[PDB]
Amino acid sequence: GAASTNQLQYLQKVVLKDLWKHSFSWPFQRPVDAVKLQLPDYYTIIKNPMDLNTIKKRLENKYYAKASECIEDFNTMFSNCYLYNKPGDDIVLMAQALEKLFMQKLSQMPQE
Ligand SMILES: CC[C@@H]1C(=O)N(C)c2cnc(Nc3ccc(C(=O)N[C@H]4CC[C@H](N5CCN(CC6CC6)CC5)CC4)cc3OC)nc2N1C(C)C
Ligand SMILES: [Cl-]
Repeated sequence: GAASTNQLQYLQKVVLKDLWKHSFSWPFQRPVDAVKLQLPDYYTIIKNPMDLNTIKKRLENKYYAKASECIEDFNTMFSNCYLYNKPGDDIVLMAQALEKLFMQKLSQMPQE
């Protein structure tokens, strides 16, 4: 159908799916469980938490009106990781590799 429809479909069927399949996706597949991970300060520091499963559900639920809103959530997920953690941390390296894949898939976003 319309370009906007193809774009949101692309984000769900290709971008989200390929990120999930990537070996470094596992920390981003669920919301941070602060009790489990022993991180009382996580939701003190991160006020706009985001994860791939939340994105998945929103795409399934037709929550986003346009592709840009979904891309915002992906970017928020990466930004959260960069903000909370420190340079050189393994989690940051992982996020950077995942983000690179994200950018590559974005570069092929249909416009017609
Ligand atoms: C949230 C910040 C950042 C981030 O930005 N995102 C997005 C993120 C997302 N997801 C994860 N995943 C996990 C990270 C870690 C674990 C783990 O087992 N951690 C264990 C560390 C040792 C703890 N000890 C404490 C005292 N011990 C002693 C016993 C005798 C009392 C026994 C148990 C138990 C918990 C599991 C994960 O998933 C299952 N990490 C993330 N990070 C990491 C840098 C923490
Ligand atoms: Cl794994």
